[PDB]
Amino acid sequence: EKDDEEADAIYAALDKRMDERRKERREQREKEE
RNA sequence: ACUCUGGUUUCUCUUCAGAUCGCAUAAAUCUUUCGCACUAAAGAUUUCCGUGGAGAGGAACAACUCUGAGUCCAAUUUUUUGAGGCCUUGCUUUGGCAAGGCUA
Repeated sequence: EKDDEEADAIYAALDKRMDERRKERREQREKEE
């Protein structure tokens, strides 16, 4: 629903914001590995 | 001994950090090693708990402590005198200079 979609968008934003802590280095190591 | 900065606290955001970033210490994955892997070691990666530095924004009271900067000597030894006057020579830039001999 509208509220549900807004909620999951917010929660996905929260999760990617948290993963932003080491996003660059983690993604670089994963690409290299 | 006179004047001008810088404050401190709190909330949020951005970046860097192999520094005991943390006077503490988890978990997962992959590889290797031997056992035969909670009762086991090594290497690497990741995620978590949560930090310091710098920068930026917000808002609460202290504003010159501190960090800075701009702002009493006459008696030997130094700055309260042994100073000035005469004579010769080389050259006179004819003002006298240089050296020596003097008198005080």
